[PDB]
Amino acid sequence: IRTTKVEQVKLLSLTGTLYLTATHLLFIDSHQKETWILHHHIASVEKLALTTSGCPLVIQCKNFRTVHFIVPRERDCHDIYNSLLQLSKQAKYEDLYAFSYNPKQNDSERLQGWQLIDLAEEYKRMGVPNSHWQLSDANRDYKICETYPRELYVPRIASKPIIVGSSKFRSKGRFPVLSYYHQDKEAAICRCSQPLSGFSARCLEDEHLLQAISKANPVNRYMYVMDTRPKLNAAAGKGYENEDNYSNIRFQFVGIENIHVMRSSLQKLLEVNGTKGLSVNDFYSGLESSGWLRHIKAVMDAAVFLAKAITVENASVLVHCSDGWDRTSQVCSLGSLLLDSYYRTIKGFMVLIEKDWISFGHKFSERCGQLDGDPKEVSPVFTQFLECVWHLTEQFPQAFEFSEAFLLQIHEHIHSCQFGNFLGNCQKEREELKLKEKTYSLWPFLLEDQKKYLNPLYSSEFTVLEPNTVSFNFKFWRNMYHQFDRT
Amino acid sequence: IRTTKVEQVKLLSLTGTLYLTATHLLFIDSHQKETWILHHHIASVEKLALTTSGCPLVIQCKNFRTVHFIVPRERDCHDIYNSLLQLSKQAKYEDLYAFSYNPKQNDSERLQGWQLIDLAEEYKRMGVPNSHWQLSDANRDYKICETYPRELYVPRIASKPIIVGSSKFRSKGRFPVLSYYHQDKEAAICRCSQPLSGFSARCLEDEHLLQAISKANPVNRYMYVMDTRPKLNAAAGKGYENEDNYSNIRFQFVGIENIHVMRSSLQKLLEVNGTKGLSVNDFYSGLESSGWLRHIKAVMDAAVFLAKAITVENASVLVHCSDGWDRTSQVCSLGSLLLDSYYRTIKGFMVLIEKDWISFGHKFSERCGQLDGDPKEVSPVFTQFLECVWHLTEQFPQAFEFSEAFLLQIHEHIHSCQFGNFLGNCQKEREELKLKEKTYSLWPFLLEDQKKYLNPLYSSEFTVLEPNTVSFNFKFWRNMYHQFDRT
Repeated sequence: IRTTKVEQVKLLSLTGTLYLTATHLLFIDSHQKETWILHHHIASVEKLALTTSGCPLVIQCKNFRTVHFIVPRERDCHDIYNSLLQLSKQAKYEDLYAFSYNPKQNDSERLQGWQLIDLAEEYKRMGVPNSHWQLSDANRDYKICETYPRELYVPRIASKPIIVGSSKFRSKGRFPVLSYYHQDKEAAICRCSQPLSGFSARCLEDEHLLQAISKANPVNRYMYVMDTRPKLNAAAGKGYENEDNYSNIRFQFVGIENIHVMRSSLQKLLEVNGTKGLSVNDFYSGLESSGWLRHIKAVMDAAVFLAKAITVENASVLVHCSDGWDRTSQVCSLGSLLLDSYYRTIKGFMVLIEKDWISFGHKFSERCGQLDGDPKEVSPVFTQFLECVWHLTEQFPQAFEFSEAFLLQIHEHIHSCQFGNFLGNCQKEREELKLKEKTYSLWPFLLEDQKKYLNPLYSSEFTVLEPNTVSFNFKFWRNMYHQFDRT
Repeated sequence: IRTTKVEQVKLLSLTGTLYLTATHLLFIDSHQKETWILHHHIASVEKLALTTSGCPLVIQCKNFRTVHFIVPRERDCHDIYNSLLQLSKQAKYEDLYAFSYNPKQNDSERLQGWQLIDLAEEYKRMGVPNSHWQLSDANRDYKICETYPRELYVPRIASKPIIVGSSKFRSKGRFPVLSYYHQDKEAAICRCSQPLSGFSARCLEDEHLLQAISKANPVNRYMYVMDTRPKLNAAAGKGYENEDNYSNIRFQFVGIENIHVMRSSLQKLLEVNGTKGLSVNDFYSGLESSGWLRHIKAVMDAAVFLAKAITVENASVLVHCSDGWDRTSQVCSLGSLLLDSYYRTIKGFMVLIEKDWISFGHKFSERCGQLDGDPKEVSPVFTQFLECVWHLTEQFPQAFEFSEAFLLQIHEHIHSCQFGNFLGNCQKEREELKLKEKTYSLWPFLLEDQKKYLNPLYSSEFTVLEPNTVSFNFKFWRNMYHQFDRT
């Protein structure tokens, strides 16, 4: 579309033609002076009442430049206005399914859907708080950490100033906090981010906090720390606690590559799976050339280690790696699933995700692409977790209440955004987006169709699962790969 | 637009209606199952040849999910394909004016336009390298720093391993480097980013590098460091060199607020300027309530300080603040302009911007909004600089070769992207975007219309300018504010 005799108003206002494409709105002056306005630069666009000299169209740009045009005919202006609105629309959460999806729930039924999972009852299920552990108001208003829940559990020995200090020495402020307590063995699973152990940076409160966790364990005074090496493969620190300054720690390599290597691996997987005109030999060659199986295999190994450190040689473990939200979330969860029967329940698996990913800020919006954020901040970290829980159902066909159907359906709604549960990257924004009042919860939806997901071969009711890994047993999940491309 | 009897292909493929809006492409199943595809989620969209059973339309999403549709009529499919292409277009540099603008230059004339400004001749103009300073291949392949030029100048005393170490202790790797040398006084202006002085983190190579700069000064062994306080107003460090570990340093507060306070200030300025139906009293009340004048006043003060430390008490200065690209760029430039006559030349002012902002990675694409990046990463930091150079022309109407016209025209093409000079955030991407082969240079364009920009009241040819500041002398730039809104 093209409009002639248009005026770009200026009190210091020449006439020209105004062109409109899908890329930009271009104004060519009577002389030749071209003014370009890329649609993705428009902040706002108004259209004031028609005057004796034309229809005014004001455009506000993202660099604070306001442009004023006079389009001769209202008809022409009206088409430019309506198409500038369509072409200047930016990525929003309110555009997602969850905000429009309404299954005739008279609001009261919706509020009860969010109150279904109460983590204050999950921690109380594990006997927390007790004399060893307590709750801290440290995040009551998201003060100490942003990507952490409002309610946090720390040792009853460790006090308020110890917490404030540690958070300042840990990446993103994700300080050592209780991820799971074992009532019977009195051992703990703690989660955090890497410490900023730059050159010879020392933080007393952090040293004292790790000391508090070991001292909270009345059976083993030796603690474990899970991370990546050689030379850390995940600026102000090599992210390792200095063993000379933390004289009560043991280190173990997880060997699990970063989110960029995960996304890359999956590309070659879906690139092999998605393609046809292949051979059985060539398909699996390319399938293993992706090293995707090697990735999930090394994920499980970290869970197998963490469970063995709690079960065999009773000792509290600290999982952090780097940012403590991707691989730390994977291990903390998979580990806790191997040692607790309740998390193998349908409702127990919902409370597990709700705690370890939803409340403890997993970046779903960033890793799953809920908006138009960074392509590099996108990886299948919760897909890898579910594939690990699948291998466990294939390993132990009686230990889990649910089957392959429950996992695939959880994997469906994360990629569908029908429910406001995995919307955002942390619990602070989830509350800011008013999801508990604007959307609907997935968990009570699956708590209706239980029958289909239910494993009939399941043993009604308390031991620790021992999954094996020898490269051979680990094999491809065809029903997973099918969800990305249905061919 | 709405298409009936559409098939969403699945080998595990039901029929339904396919709706298309400006926000999303929605598929409603025969049952009720809705599948949402937000246009800003589409990566690719192909349309293979028409079959006896319909026109196949494959959509690849940003979460690696591939969707396959069969639209009954090719006509209907063709309209959906063409509109999905228009609605899935993402922000690109190639969309900007500079890539399309072609003023009939037979390419040879374009290559000579980039070779116009040679910084290897600017540093050689200042007698660098000499026995005190030298060039380092440390960034020959952008190894040591990303937001820094390929060519860097460091003391001839300081060696290659000293540089590698310092870069690891400085934020973004922006280590102490020569920003300007004073041949006659033998004093230096050095630029860097804040050090990561976390808790008690010490870096020997950094301590030795600052020592090398003072030792390179044969007149004063005392050095200066310019930054922000109280408690730093700009995680792993309070960004201050520890004076007990750098026992040859003096600190001075710049008092210049961060980019968020700059952008906010300008909003209230343009909000007052842009509005009408006011009063003379109310306009300036709101104009000063923005505190924009207080901002440019405190910017100049830092330049006035830096020039006084070089001129009065001969001593090398280190400007860094935090990231050393916004306020550090402002001060390093404004300061060097006050003490050197050559930068007050029309060509000399071009080489000044080329060095201090273009080569030393100022974030033009981020602060000016060249794409659709973060709204919070947008501030008028180079606009504030030009407003300071204006107050200097108003202060000294004979000291500068150019006038108000040259500044406003430089301010025009930064917001016009007609020339590939301020495209990007650093010199590494400028080379990656192949700007020297795909676009055209601004500097030789202004080196044609010199006549209009030229100050006729200018003194043909070597002292240091003394600008005064007492709140009163500083007053509003109406011709600046007019460029944002021409009312």
